Amino acid sequence: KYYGNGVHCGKHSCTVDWGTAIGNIGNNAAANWATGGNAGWNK
Repeated sequence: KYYGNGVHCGKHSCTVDWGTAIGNIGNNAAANWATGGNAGWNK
């Protein structure tokens, strides 16, 4: 979904010029997978 200006959204990726940054940060929380420390990331 292209919204205008620089925004070309997929799922975490609403582009601007930096939607790869917020997308990567989002998936790094999702690779705690315990979720940014949501489950305490117990190891």
